[PDB]
Amino acid sequence: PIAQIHILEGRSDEQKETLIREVSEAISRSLDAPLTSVRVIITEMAKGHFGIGGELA
Amino acid sequence: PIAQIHILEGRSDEQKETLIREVSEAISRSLDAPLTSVRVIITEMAKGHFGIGGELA
Amino acid sequence: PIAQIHILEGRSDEQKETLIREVSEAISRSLDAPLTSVRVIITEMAKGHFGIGGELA
Amino acid sequence: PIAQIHILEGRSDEQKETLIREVSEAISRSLDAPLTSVRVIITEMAKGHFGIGGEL
Amino acid sequence: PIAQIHILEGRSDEQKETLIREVSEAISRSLDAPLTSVRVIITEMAKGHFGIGGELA
Amino acid sequence: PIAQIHILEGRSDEQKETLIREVSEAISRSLDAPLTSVRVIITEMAKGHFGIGGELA
Repeated sequence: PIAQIHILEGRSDEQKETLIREVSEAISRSLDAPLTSVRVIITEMAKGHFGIGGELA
Repeated sequence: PIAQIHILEGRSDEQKETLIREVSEAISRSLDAPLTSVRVIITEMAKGHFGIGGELA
Repeated sequence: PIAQIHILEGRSDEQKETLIREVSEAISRSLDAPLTSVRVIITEMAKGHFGIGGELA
Repeated sequence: PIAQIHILEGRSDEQKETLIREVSEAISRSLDAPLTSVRVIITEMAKGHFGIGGEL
Repeated sequence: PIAQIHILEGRSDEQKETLIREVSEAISRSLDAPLTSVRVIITEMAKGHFGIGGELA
Repeated sequence: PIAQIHILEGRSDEQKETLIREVSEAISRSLDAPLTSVRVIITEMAKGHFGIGGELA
């Protein structure tokens, strides 16, 4: 499984490290897939690049 | 936050609902983001559409 | 410019054709880019494949 | 509805703001979807990262 | 490396296998990356779902 | 055809230009599509943003 997660910029390296591990374990557990087969890509969004309802967040 | 997860075809409806819930909670805990703000997209891959090392998986 | 739009299943062909035209024109005018350079990809999501707050939408 | 738009780098903040607003109404109107449910992600591409016909 | 390729539906299975092998090798040679680390995802587009210049493909 | 390739950060501009060219030709050759129709997007991943098996790669 391959996961791409879009998140707002501003979290620490440590926090993103935690995100990758926790999500990867979640995918492995949910799907009964080998942990080693799970890849996660974190994509950061700048504040001026993410809109909800046509307006900036 | 928005997660798009590519997975191989063959999973049950039950596994995919669990995947969405478990990845969403993992995201929520890891980033201290409200659960209600987490969105997850499941994308299924057919066996002839996923390659590893230039060969079909 | 390349736009990928994830939408829920259930929309008509005209609605999607209109979606493609209006989004392409909106991109073209906002960015002063030639309409002919604008590409739009519609990706339909099955009901069990889209999550909000850890639950199906 | 969620739109991810890949655009070339170099545009200013006001133009990207306009892009977000204009695309969001277009999606909303076309699909008879609530404006507030429409999400737009702008992804900027550096000039050395986007190829057409094998060349930048 | 992870490659996602959007193409219009209508190609043969053989044709998509060739695409996956050829793209994987091109990535491998260009990056001096082991072929085995290269993953390719093919995403097919339905005829009514791809727009160029505001018009259907 | 549109290919998005996620690669780890750190390559020079000329190597990525080579990657774009070689992948584009492979796609053109495999699908018998006019090269002018092939679009390729390079997306660099920071080291702290790419996980394999829940750990940074």
